[PDB]
Amino acid sequence: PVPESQLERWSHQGATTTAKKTHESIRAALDRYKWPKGKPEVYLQGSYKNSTNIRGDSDVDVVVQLNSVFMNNLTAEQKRRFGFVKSDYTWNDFYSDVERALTDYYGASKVRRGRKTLKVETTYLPADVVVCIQYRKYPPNRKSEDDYIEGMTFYVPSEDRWVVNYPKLHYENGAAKNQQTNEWYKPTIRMFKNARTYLIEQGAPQDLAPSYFLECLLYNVPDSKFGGTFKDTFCSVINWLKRADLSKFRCQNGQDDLFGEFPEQWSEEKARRFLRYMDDLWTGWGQGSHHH
Ligand SMILES: Nc1ncnc2c1ncn2[C@@H]1O[C@H](COP(=O)(O)CP(=O)(O)OP(=O)(O)O)[C@@H](O)[C@H]1O
Ligand SMILES: O=c1ccn([C@@H]2O[C@H](COP(=O)(O)NP(=O)(O)OP(=O)(O)O)[C@@H](O)[C@H]2O)c(=O)[nH]1
Ligand SMILES: [Mg+2]
Repeated sequence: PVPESQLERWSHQGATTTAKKTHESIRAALDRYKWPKGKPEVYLQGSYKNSTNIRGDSDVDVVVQLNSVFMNNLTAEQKRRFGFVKSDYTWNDFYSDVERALTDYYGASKVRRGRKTLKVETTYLPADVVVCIQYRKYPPNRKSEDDYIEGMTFYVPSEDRWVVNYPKLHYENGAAKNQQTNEWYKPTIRMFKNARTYLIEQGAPQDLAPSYFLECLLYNVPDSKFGGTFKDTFCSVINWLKRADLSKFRCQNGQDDLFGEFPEQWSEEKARRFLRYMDDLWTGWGQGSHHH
């Protein structure tokens, strides 16, 4: 087993002050721009937003979301029934406006286009800025204009595909679980993140447990497994996961399946590998060996 004080150290949160100033910096850049078709909202997502950052110097995940228009899953007839009209302002236009705003503020050398994000070197931390449009997921019987689930969506030009995320729901649901576990959920995420990273530093696979997938995996664990001590939490969580049916796990946003064939999803075999390494870490810590 792993000593409690070691697990408790692994549960510590990295500083967030520099990350908040990174967020405030991006927001100030966009506040200075003259927006032709709606001013986007700017919020954080990722570990800093969810209080699961294990360092204070990791990249800041920023969402820049246009809400004056929305993409959706409606058919043309359903859009008509709701009185929606086509926006002539596209995701591409909005992206170009966001990029111009950031470039005007930080300088061209500090703003560059990534695969899925605009990457910005601020005077604080690097920011990964997701430029997205509000997404409305309507139910299969589409009857009322207000009955939808809100996410966001963005285009990936190098892959000719659209991504739909639900970061606000990811945050809301993680906070709710943290409330209901008497605040053990987020420290437990960080404990496992630091345990994973400790193993990666010693030579374990780089993709042993990508942070987002690890949060989603732990989100599916019953609240009763979190609490008491970190030692009891480590074992109760891991022992439950070893016996669980992973196939029906949902992401923390409550909408998507965690495991599947799409590029946003994980695989059960990778999840099982993570559990094996945590098992070995636990049983391996206090044990002596010798050559056979
Ligand atoms: N496969 C994926 N599917 C849906 N959303 C994803 C995603 N990967 C990343 N994201 C979104 O981008 C956010 C930040 O991505 P990452 O930085 O890779 C995870 P993180 O929680 O910030 O851990 P970190 O502390 O190692 O940075 C995630 O919290 C999520 O909102
Ligand atoms: O579904 C997603 C995937 C990714 N992201 C955000 O995109 C960033 C990169 O996501 P990524 O590292 O998984 N993809 P990558 O090929 O490295 O593209 P890029 O790094 O942009 O050149 C991540 O750090 C997230 O902040 C989302 O917001 N939603
Ligand atoms: Mg992050």
